[PDB]
Amino acid sequence: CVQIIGGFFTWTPDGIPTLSNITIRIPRGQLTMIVGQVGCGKSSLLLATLGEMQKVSGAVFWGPVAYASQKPWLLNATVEENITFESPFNKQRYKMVIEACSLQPDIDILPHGDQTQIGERGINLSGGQRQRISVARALYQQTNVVFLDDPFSALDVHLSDHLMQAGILELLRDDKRTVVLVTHKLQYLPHADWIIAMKDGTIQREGTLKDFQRSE
Ligand SMILES: Nc1ncnc2c1ncn2[C@@H]1O[C@H](COP(=O)(O)OP(=O)(O)OP(O)(O)=S)[C@@H](O)[C@H]1O
Repeated sequence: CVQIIGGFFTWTPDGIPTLSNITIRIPRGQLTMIVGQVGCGKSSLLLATLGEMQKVSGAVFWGPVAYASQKPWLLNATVEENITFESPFNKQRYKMVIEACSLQPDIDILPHGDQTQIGERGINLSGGQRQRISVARALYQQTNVVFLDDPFSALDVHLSDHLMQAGILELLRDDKRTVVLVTHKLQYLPHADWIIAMKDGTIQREGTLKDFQRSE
């Protein structure tokens, strides 16, 4: 599991801390949902568990980890190269991810069927396509922990439903992966195991759905 006791850090060598008093356990085989307002330290905490920000005074333990950032980035390469991401190409695995990410029709819509040269930063692509490709790259890798920082921001309602059902609750949950998602919706809270309520860079409530509905 991913354990954190006493989160304390900031985006400066010295200054007022935006991470303060964070203690979270993320057990294996769990869909951990993080929710909060705009500016509650959701992404900051997501990077804190990744080892990206060395905390000042605190302990954090959990290793290679897949991650899909809020802003999608690509490579000046093909789409298959983006999704495989230096991984041995598979027939059933790659096609399963392609179908489970609602990308095959949009990929066939490109001027080249596949192996299309994605432009610099993705000029010949839109935001939804880039975010879908990023989630596909995060899903295709054979790892344990998978962080997804708001992958439903540039997607439709049907696209989000299909992605969470086929990929999250039936493909990530299939292999029993530690999936930590940061989004703000309601169709995902009953599907999760641990809800994390963030406010002003601090965890206000922590526990399960029944442990949250039975508290203030
Ligand atoms: N890379 C960075 N460098 C400097 N400051 C940052 C960086 N990322 C975040 N911050 C600061 O951290 C504060 C909170 O950022 P976030 O945790 O990302 O907000 P959030 O609402 O919890 O999550 P979002 O908005 O869905 S990414 C912001 O006011 C930023 O100024």
